[PDB]
Amino acid sequence: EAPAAVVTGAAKRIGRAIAVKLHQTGYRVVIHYHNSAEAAVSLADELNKERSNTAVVCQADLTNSNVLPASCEEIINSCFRAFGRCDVLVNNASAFYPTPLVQKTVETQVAELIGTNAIAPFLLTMSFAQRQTSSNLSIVNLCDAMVDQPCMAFSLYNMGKHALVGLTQSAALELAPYGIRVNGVAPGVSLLPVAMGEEEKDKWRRKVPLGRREASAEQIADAVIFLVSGSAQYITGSIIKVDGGLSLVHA
Amino acid sequence: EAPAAVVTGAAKRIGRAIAVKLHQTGYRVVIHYHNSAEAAVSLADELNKERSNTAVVCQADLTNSNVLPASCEEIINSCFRAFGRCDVLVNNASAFYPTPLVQGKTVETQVAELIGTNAIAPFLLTMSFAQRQSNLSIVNLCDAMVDQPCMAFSLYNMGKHALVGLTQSAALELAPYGIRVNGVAPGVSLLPVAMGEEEKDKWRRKVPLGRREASAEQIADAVIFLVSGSAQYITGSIIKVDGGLSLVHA
Amino acid sequence: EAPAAVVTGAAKRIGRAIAVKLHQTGYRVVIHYHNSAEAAVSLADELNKERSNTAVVCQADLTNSNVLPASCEEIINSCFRAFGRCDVLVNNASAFYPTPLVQKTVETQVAELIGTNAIAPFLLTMSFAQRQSNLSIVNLCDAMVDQPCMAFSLYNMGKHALVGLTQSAALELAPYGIRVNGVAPGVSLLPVAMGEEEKDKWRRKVPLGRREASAEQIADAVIFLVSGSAQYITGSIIKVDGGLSLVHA
Amino acid sequence: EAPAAVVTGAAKRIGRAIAVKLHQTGYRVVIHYHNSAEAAVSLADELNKERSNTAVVCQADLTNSNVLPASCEEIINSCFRAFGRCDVLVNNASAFYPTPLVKTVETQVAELIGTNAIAPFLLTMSFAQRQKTSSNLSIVNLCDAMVDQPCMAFSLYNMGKHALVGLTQSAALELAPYGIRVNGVAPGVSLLPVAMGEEEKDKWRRKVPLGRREASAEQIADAVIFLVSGSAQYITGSIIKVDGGLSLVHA
Ligand SMILES: NC(=O)C1=CN([C@@H]2O[C@H](COP(=O)(O)OP(=O)(O)OC[C@H]3O[C@@H](n4cnc5c(N)ncnc54)[C@H](OP(=O)(O)O)[C@@H]3O)[C@@H](O)[C@H]2O)C=CC1
Ligand SMILES: NC(=O)C1=CN([C@@H]2O[C@H](COP(=O)(O)OP(=O)(O)OC[C@H]3O[C@@H](n4cnc5c(N)ncnc54)[C@H](OP(=O)(O)O)[C@@H]3O)[C@@H](O)[C@H]2O)C=CC1
Ligand SMILES: NC(=O)C1=CN([C@@H]2O[C@H](COP(=O)(O)OP(=O)(O)OC[C@H]3O[C@@H](n4cnc5c(N)ncnc54)[C@H](OP(=O)(O)O)[C@@H]3O)[C@@H](O)[C@H]2O)C=CC1
Ligand SMILES: NC(=O)C1=CN([C@@H]2O[C@H](COP(=O)(O)OP(=O)(O)OC[C@H]3O[C@@H](n4cnc5c(N)ncnc54)[C@H](OP(=O)(O)O)[C@@H]3O)[C@@H](O)[C@H]2O)C=CC1
Ligand SMILES: Nc1cc(N)nc(N)n1
Ligand SMILES: Nc1cc(N)nc(N)n1
Ligand SMILES: Nc1cc(N)nc(N)n1
Ligand SMILES: Nc1cc(N)nc(N)n1
Repeated sequence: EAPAAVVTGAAKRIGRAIAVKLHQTGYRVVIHYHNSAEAAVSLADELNKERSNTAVVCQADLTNSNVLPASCEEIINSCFRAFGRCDVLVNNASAFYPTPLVQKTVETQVAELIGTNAIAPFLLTMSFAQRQTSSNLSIVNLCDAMVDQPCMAFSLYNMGKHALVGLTQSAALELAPYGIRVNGVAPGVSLLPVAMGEEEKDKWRRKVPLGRREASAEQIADAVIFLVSGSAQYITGSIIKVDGGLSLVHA
Repeated sequence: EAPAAVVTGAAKRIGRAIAVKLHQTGYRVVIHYHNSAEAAVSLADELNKERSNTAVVCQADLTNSNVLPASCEEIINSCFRAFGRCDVLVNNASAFYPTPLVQGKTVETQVAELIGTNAIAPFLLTMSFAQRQSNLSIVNLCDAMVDQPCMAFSLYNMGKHALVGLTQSAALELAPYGIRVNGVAPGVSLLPVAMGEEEKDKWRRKVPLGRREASAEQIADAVIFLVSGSAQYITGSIIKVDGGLSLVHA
Repeated sequence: EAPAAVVTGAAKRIGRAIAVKLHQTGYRVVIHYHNSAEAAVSLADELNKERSNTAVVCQADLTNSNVLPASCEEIINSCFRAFGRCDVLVNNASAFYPTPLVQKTVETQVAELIGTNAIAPFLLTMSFAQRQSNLSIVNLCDAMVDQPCMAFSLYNMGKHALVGLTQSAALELAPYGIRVNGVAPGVSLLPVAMGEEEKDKWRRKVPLGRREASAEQIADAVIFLVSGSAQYITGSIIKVDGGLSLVHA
Repeated sequence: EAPAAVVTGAAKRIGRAIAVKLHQTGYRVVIHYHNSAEAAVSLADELNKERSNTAVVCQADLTNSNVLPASCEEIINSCFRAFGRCDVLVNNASAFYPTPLVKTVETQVAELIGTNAIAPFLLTMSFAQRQKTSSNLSIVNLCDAMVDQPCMAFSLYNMGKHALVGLTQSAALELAPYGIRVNGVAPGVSLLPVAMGEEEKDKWRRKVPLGRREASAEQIADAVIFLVSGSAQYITGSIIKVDGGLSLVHA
């Protein structure tokens, strides 16, 4: 049978491009969403028109809470229910906003920023592993090429992305005996935030050495496709920067 | 007037050595503790006998919860109540235990303890310290092995990576206030009290520089340097104090 | 119409596997070699049998010396002479042996370990850029660069210098459309001279599979980085190490 | 009996400040110099006025060449002949100028890779060969906090400074059994060229989060003094950034 993948935050932007490219590669896909039901279903409709019964949607809030472990177990379960297997987990869903150190409650911001970017990937990783040859099992975490030169006033976001690097490495070591590889893709500037102004976006584009433009979502997805492929069978614990050289540029 | 410091998890082991060395350098200290009340009170008594009214204790659970922000605000308030200022914060308190990915505490309690103590509480204490504000600095106790982690310690490792992120992000953001933010990263220092001697010696034998763990004082010496005037231009730096351990391959 | 690639130290082992996989991908290839003339000519014969006029050999010593720039210029020139273009450079050739700090001359060790692993890549990069679509350079790095083998100081210095070159050249050549990336093996093909017991010792250290990477696994990462699927990637070093660099002492 | 230190490139700027602070700490010093003989002698005379017979000069070109190993052996020998011991080596001397990818290039290699990396390596060999519980032996290499966000067109300089990181780590591992520690100090923006226009200096100063100014040579020297002290006796293989946060600043 075809392998199956879960992509979190898959209704739009980078997660959608990842789901599309996995599907084009021959995967059946679980399209996870929180608020974007109409977009999730629109994508599933598009993929199922290409190949019947090869895409399902799955709703969950990935904010940390007392119920997050059960939510994460249910996302993994949805893949096994639809497809009978779950070969690939892509932890793409992410909250992103500033949290100044000097003046939503701060503890809500913790639950969102550290929940979506680190704790939910951790719980999904546990559930994915618990449910596990010619198999090619792997997890890809969407990281951030600027983790070591962070945006001003983004402490909690940066802490969450750092925690995700730690998860990538710890899980790669711990799951290697099961043949599960765990890797990351770290975009620099890709699709800019919808809310961001045009002038601010051009400011970011101009800093990129390679072509003075942001990565398309498809360019990010290309690195994910490589890491889940048979061409990456010895690669685990690696984080591939896809940033056009941005992280190499000094202040 | 003498400067004052908050040290978290200061009743025993490395946090006590830090509080003692700060005290010996001339600081007044807040000795934070969670469960180790007798040890905390014993240390404050020793320091106060050395120079009166130079040490207080402050109790707090640093597990993450909706009241953790108020707890962290209260630890910093305790320093200002006792001493009228707060010059230095050392984020030392830490939970440390395995959380295997494949199979008493629920996973959400493990998250609240391992990520709370190692990362969120340092973050909220950093916010409270900065909000209340000369040689001001914060020192975070990091881990030199963050990129070659112990098997089955994923949540602990996530929390220490988050602490690196806080160290860098806060150094950038608080530099305009003249608050420096740095880290000290031990390799093997005081082994866990529950560990048997044979298992302790396994760890000792790994260390290139002398095949022994760091003393608590050796860790404290790096903290003392980073809060001193000899580190006035240093911010966002994490000093490994690991005897070469992190350079040793498999 | 076919693009062309230079691979250094391409007669045997990982460089051979990279030359073969590039050729299978559609590249014309310059097979650089130093001493392995028979193996180099054998490979070119094999590739030319598959598609005529798609492989040549090029001999050069990559030890540092005052004529190394000319030698590196000549390797790049050989690609233009044979194929009229040079799209890809793979810096694979490398000397590897211990240089203990406490007791060939040391100056020869420096010329060989720093020359092959760092200075020749730099001069090849210069000549590649000066002579100039999907242009790219791939440097073979070492995943163990921050947990070095005991008594391999000069080797480790050369591989750290190569990381520096990868990043510096990525920045400097980005405006010309040339991407510069690295692939960092952990343990791949073990040295021919190493005993079976030591080989097994290294294999047992690797989390993912308890075995070394095949040369083909390393080549597969090189293929990705030169491909259209990596056209926004520059300055990146991909570890291909089965988790080895994550394992504590 | 007083310990002794070799400082390379000690006639001016950072190396001068290191030599002065070591002398103030109680060390006898070898002031290595290449071209600045007048300044090296002037420093030796100042230090000897403070305490007789505590400073000597040693001239050597640290460009790589057939004779560089002999030169580096001589520098260490000079400390033993003057003072009967050599406790500390500070590899401070450094060439710094652009080498665009698009003086012969082999001269540039000899100067940039020889000063910044090969001479430190040969000095390290000579230091260790001479030592083959009051003792506190250590080497401090002057590294660069911006090594992973390099200046445009400085490839050979950056390669040399990355090689020096490798030396620091490799030598820490290998010399640990002899009780020799090996560490680094990595400045960001420190003493700028006096001839550099103040407009350009200000461009660099405004980049630095902590104080919007460059480090003094004394601030760099303070980190060296810590690393060679009794307070750093478990520290080996560590590189301390002294950069005011500059390396954390994104493009
Ligand atoms: N875009 C860029 O430039 C960069 C991206 N990255 C990383 O790449 C990945 C994708 O980035 P991008 O496409 O911009 O991401 P977005 O900011 O567009 O967020 C992706 C999705 O995450 C989901 N999400 C947000 N909060 C929650 C929550 N509480 N519960 C569940 N799902 C949630 C949302 O799904 P829904 O819409 O269904 O509510 C959202 O559509 C992320 O991990 C990001 O950090 C890293 C660096 C730069
Ligand atoms: N020891 C070592 O070898 C290493 C240490 N480090 C780091 O150095 C620092 C000191 O290490 P060490 O002395 O071994 O630390 P310990 O494990 O001894 O813990 C220090 C203190 O943390 C406090 N703590 C634990 N959980 C909580 C909580 N929920 N709320 C509040 N306080 C809490 C405890 O206070 P109480 O006793 O009052 O309950 C404890 O005494 C830590 O950050 C550690 O991660 C890093 C690498 C190795
Ligand atoms: N094998 C492994 O486990 C690992 C490999 N790597 C890196 O991967 C790359 C390939 O590794 P591997 O295949 O083992 O390499 P080898 O050790 O097999 O060397 C590759 C080739 O380099 C050439 N070479 C050596 N010295 C010189 C010189 N003075 N002038 C010119 N060429 C020279 C030789 O060519 P000839 O035979 O023609 O004389 C040799 O065949 C290297 O850069 C290596 O550092 C990194 C980590 C681990
Ligand atoms: N200044 C800064 O902002 C920064 C400095 N650093 C590092 O800190 C250290 C000190 O910096 P700084 O004081 O500015 O250094 P300088 O550029 O002033 O150079 C120091 C000395 O190196 C010596 N030197 C140069 N070339 C040779 C050679 N061929 N042979 C022997 N000695 C030579 C020269 O000695 P002489 O005058 O006797 O000929 C020179 O005075 C260096 O390693 C530097 O890379 C790192 C980052 C930034
Ligand atoms: N770094 C980013 C950017 C962005 N636009 N969205 C997320 N979730 N993370
Ligand atoms: N890394 C460690 C070791 C230890 N013994 N305790 C804590 N909190 N952290
Ligand atoms: N050149 C080489 C050969 C080899 N066998 N291993 C390494 N790291 N490099
Ligand atoms: N990084 C630098 C700056 C500078 N002025 N001199 C040297 N040798 N290195």
